[PDB]
Amino acid sequence: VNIVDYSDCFEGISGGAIFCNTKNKEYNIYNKELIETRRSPCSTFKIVSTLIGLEKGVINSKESVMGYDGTDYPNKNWNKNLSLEEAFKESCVWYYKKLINKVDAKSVQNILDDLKYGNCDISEWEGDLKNGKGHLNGFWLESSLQISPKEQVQTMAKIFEGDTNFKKEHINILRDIMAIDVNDANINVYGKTGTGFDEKNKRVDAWFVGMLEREGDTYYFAIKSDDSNKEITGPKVKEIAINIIKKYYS
Ligand SMILES: *C(=O)N1C[C@H](NOS(=O)(=O)O)CC[C@H]1C(N)=O
Repeated sequence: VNIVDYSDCFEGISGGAIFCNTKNKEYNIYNKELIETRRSPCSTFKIVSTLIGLEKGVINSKESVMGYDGTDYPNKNWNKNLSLEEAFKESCVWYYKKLINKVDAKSVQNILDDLKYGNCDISEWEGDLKNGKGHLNGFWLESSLQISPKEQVQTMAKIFEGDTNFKKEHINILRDIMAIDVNDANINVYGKTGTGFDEKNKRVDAWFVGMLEREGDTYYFAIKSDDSNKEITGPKVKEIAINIIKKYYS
């Protein structure tokens, strides 16, 4: 466990980062207190909910559809019978809500327990209804489920090193749709952003979680902001993560 200083890449935004290489058990931590604090995963939960849907047969491949019903949404890409790959990349809430609501709560509880997914608290299945957004909510969106950045990395490592019971074919579908382009062919980066606002504490929950493969070694990472500036989003923290990767992990 090496404490590191990545502040220069955070451009004055408050947050922290953790990178773990499981071959040599090298844990690099910036802002240890934040890295151990549990927070709502927001859209980073799509990493796990995709695997749940695959395991239960609700979806089967990166082409799988969830039967769009014609409901009007402001994001033009949500207004179609989109595939799993497009729903993941466009963060289509209705698709992932419909997916999870086809799965019984016991099954979800047991999968989260097996993954040690933070507090594994799905008690508020419907999510944070007081925000007025009705069915666009759920337990993983600023609600009962909370996970620390360190626990995110531990979960990613267990999934993608083959240490869970999820099928290898399903893990590879996730890998496929998580891959991003960082304009550097010499590193493979995979990840997912998440964005929420913590109304109790008036701070953002802005995430980028994933992995990086660079010539033999693999690092699992979580970058997290808790800034009070509402302009700080998941996509903003992904930019910060990319800067760290290129500066320190290239
Ligand atoms: C997940 O965090 N969400 C879904 C959607 N996309 O998030 S992302 O841009 O961070 O990937 C919008 C934000 C958030 C939500 N409001 O549900």
